[PDB]
Amino acid sequence: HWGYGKHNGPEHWHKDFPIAKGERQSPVDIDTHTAKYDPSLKPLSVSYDQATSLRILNNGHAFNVEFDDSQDKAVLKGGPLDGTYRLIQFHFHWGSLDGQGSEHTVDKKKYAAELHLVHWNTKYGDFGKAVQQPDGLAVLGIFLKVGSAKPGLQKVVDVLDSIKTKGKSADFTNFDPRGLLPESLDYWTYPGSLTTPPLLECVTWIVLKEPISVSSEQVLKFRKLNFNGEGEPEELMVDNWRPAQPLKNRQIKASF
Ligand SMILES: NS(=O)(=O)c1ccc(S(=O)(=O)NCc2cccs2)s1
Ligand SMILES: [Hg+2]
Ligand SMILES: [Zn+2]
Repeated sequence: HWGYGKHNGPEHWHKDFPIAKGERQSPVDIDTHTAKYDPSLKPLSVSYDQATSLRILNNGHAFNVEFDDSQDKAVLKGGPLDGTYRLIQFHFHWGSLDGQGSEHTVDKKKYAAELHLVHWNTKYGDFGKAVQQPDGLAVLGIFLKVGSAKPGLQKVVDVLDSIKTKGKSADFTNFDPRGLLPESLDYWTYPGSLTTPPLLECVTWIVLKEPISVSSEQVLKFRKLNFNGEGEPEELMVDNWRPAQPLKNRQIKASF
């Protein structure tokens, strides 16, 4: 079924998921000169103080680090949001070369990878009811550029050998997601969708202005991962990013 190759990659997704062609799809190009600075946007409140990670899993499209979301332990509030959104997981999208890999672009510039911290609106009781709502999800997106090592990222990089193929998981407790944040929390925000099937239009995107840098050896490890399951022919998990979609009647507000 879907994936990222020539035969099953994003330009075919519309045949099984018609909403691919919809009105509020992500990612988009952020044109900085056309973004509306909006001084009513409150500051973001990221409270990742009591976050509990549980495991890391290769799901055949990316690796995800899952968090215990049965209590308000790691939450996002403020900014463009109303209500509290709980952290349930984070994943990355990366490229086969350092000059591509982000999903969102800034003035058409692509970064090496993009981190998504996925949150769901607690108003709706669980993630499953939240993906049935226009304001059910908030994804915090962070660009990664190649440069110095991000020390807080190393823990994730060392375990990737344990989960090389589709379906494997490892326990991954006590990981603190605060080590992945930039100094500045300035952002752009617009309404969009998930960037992989089912491509539901449930998401308030918050894309941070400031990138974090990781070294080439760190993003290099991402590329050694596999799309295939164990014992199937190896396909390297590289280029698992969707192309920018038409913004069509949406405006990107900027907090700066
Ligand atoms: N790239 S992204 O951040 O926009 C995401 C892609 C998929 C995401 S999900 O795993 O949280 N939901 C996928 C679903 C699972 C069950 C019902 S929909 S978040
Ligand atoms: Hg929705
Ligand atoms: Zn994503």
